[PDB]
Amino acid sequence: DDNYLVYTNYDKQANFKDFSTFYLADKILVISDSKEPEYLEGEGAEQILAAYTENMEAKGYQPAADKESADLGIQVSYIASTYYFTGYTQPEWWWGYPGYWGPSYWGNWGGWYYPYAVTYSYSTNSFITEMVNLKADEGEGKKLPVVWTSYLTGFETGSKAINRTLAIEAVNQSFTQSPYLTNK
Ligand SMILES: [Cl-]
Ligand SMILES: [Cl-]
Repeated sequence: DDNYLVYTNYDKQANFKDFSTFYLADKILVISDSKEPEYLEGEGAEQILAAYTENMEAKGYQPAADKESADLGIQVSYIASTYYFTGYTQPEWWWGYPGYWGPSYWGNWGGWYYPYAVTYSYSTNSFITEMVNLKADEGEGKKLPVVWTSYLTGFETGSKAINRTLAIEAVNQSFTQSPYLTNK
């Protein structure tokens, strides 16, 4: 079947009916071989972010006015280089990129909390997406928990595949294989 691979992992204790609204970070972080965070520009990135938006709405979640009022946050990253991951050891290897999303982008949290295992092999031309619980306690030393992660990878590079919107099809697939991710 598909010209890509989609892996999803999630918090089995999370109650996806707890949440009503989400805020999607409105730019896709490029993980590059330099420390300064840069983002994808242009139509493609806009279409990928629109696919997250549409999918969350289909599952019952409304876009929030802002981060402070949202129940759930989503952050999306494109891996263009694995320079920072060589010799990784942490299962969440993306944390090794100096420019990676910080908890403090979202609110008063000082680190991440992963309530489930991830076993993804790093590769470029791939996406890491994390969904965070913004209702979690804030304050000094408090950690921002993730409720869902996806890894979109293994994308074919021949012209027929490039000319299909494969990233969007992979985003759609990540929701299809996450039947629990709904408040309905
Ligand atoms: Cl697990
Ligand atoms: Cl709080």
